[PDB]
Amino acid sequence: MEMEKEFEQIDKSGSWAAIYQDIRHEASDFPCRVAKLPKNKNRNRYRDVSPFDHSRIKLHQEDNDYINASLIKMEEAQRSYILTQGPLPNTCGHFWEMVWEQKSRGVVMLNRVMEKGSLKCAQYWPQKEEKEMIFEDTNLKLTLISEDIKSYYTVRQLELENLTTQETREILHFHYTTWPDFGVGESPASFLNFLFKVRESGSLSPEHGPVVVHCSAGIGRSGTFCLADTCLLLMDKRKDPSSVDIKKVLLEMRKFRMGLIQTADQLRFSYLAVIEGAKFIM
Ligand SMILES: O=C(O)C(=O)Nc1sc2c(c1C(=O)O)CCNC2
Ligand SMILES: [Cl-]
Ligand SMILES: [Cl-]
Ligand SMILES: [Cl-]
Ligand SMILES: [Cl-]
Ligand SMILES: [Cl-]
Repeated sequence: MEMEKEFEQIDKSGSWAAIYQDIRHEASDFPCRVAKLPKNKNRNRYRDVSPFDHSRIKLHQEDNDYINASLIKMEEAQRSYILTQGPLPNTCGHFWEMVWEQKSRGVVMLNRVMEKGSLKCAQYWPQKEEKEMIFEDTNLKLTLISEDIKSYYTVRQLELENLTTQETREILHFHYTTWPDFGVGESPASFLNFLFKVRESGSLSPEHGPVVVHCSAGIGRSGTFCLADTCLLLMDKRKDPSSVDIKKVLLEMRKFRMGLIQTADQLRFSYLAVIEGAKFIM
């Protein structure tokens, strides 16, 4: 609406880089003391991407509670997300332990395991039904039950079993497999359709623990996904639906995890997605 004209003004004035750098400058700065402890060095994929102490997810088993993951609690929009890095070969057990302990129903993956020939995320789920994964450190078993592969994303039904209690849970794995190789997409259509499929699944509902969202570092594409989702919620909730200020929402989110949205293009793409998505919900 008005937001759509604000978008055009930024585009003609070429102000995207300027707006994005204002966000980085105004962003919250809270301590990440635990993330930076010597014993956690090999639980961080990127030394420059750490959870704040105040919002980090704590693992419940006995020896080291640390995982590189943040609870993002959007109060007005009434939605919570856990944003986390793509797990490492040694933190896959921690990752599924977090999913169990936080009672998550869905996992949203926004990257491929390898991109431009670099390892961005461990193969943390089973690719074959008959080859289940056992995480001996956290005593969990994970089985591929079935998968629905579409052109722009794949949804997998996973069975997560607490080998301690033999309780099992169905986890939905929403894998957006087609984020553009460089930059962002020309159109937000495919990303928006993926978002709506996650919503339709029930994985985001408050009856469940927060959805777990990750990319490689858990801040760039992950930030895009949560920012768009939250802004679209706010546009549907408010009686003044164009009072939604995307920059303000992003700064609110950045109180809970650093660095959400990593490029001016991703900020532009987020605006595009919220604009076109708000029209879809109409
Ligand atoms: O996957 C994403 O969208 C994301 O946040 N990626 C990020 S953020 C980020 C890095 C990466 C990476 O993948 O190399 C490396 C250096 N520090 C910041
Ligand atoms: Cl230490
Ligand atoms: Cl992959
Ligand atoms: Cl929803
Ligand atoms: Cl706002
Ligand atoms: Cl940043």
